[PDB]
Amino acid sequence: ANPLAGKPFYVDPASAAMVAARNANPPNAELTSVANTPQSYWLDQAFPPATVGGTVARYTGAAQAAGAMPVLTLYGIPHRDCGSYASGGFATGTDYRGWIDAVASGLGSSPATIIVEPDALAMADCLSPDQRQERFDLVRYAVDTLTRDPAAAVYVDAGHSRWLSAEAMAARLNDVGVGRARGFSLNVSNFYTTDEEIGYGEAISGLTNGSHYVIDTSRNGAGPAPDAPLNWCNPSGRALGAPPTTATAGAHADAYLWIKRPGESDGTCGRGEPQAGRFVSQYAIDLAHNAGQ
Ligand SMILES: OC[C@H]1O[C@@H](O[C@H]2[C@H](O)[C@@H](O)[C@H](O)O[C@@H]2CO)[C@H](O)[C@@H](O)[C@@H]1O
Repeated sequence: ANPLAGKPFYVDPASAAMVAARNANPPNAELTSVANTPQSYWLDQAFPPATVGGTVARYTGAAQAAGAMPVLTLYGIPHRDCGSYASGGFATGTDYRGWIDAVASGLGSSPATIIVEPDALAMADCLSPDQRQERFDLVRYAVDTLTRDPAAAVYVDAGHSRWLSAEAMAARLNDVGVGRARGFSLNVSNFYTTDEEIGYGEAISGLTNGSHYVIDTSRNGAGPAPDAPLNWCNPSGRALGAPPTTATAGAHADAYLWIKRPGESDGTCGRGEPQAGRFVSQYAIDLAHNAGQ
C-alpha cells in the first residue's frame, strides 16, 4: 500500500517561510500560504555524522508528536552539484557512509519519507568513470542502510523528464537497488508539469519492476520557463503547483510533494542572486502571486 497515505505531511514550524510569515508587518497572505504548506527538510554536510542522528531523531519525533509524516531530503553526496551553484557535499565516500549510518541511527523505526540525493544519479556523468562508480555505490549504500527502518519510505532521486531518458535513469535506479526502496523522486527543484512527470514516472516504473514515485510540485503550477540555459536557476514567471497530496493522477505516483522549499534561491545564477538555499521572501511571494494567491 502507499506508505504516504493516512497522515498529513509535517509542516516545519521553524522554516524560513514561517519566520518570514510571522515577521511580516502587516501579515502577508502569500508568505502565510507558503509557510503553512508542508515541504521537506534538507540535510547536508552542515550536519556532521557525529550529530545528524540527533537532528534526525528530533525532527522525526516532532513530526510523530504532530501526527504527521516528516519528509527529509539528503543532499550530502561527494562532488555535489559537480561544483556548480549548489557545490558542497561530504569530502569523501567514507565520510558519506558514516553520515548515512548516523541518519539511519536517528531514524530508528520511526516514520519518515526520505528523498535521496537530488540530481546525484542524473548528474553522474560529470564525474570520471571511477568517481561515477563510487557515486552509484554511495547511493546504493544509502538505500541499503536507510531501508533498515521499515517505516522509512525511501525515494531515490531520478532527475526529471528532460534530463536522462527513462531507460538510462531506470538502469541507474536498478543499479542502486531501487527495488529495496519504495521508488524514486522526480522534478526536484524544477518546474515541469505534473502531467509530463507522470508520463515519465510511469515509464521508469515499468522499467524498475513497478516502483513508485513522488513528484516535486513546489514550483510547477505554470510549467517551465522557455527552454534555455539556466532556465532552472531562479526563473521568473513560475507558480506554486499543487499542494502536497496523495490524491495523484498517476498509477504509481504515491504523492505530489514540495521537496524544494518555495522562496529559496537556486543560486547566484550568474546574476549575483542569493546563494543557493537562502530564503528570499520576494521569491515566495512571486511564486504565490503567479498561482493567483
Ligand atoms: O533540475 C534541477 C537541477 O538542474 C540541474 O541542471 C540540469 C537541468 O535540470 C537539465 O534540464 C539539463 O539538461 O541538465 C542540467 C545539468 O547538466 C542543475 O545543474 C542543478 O543545480 C539543479 O538542482
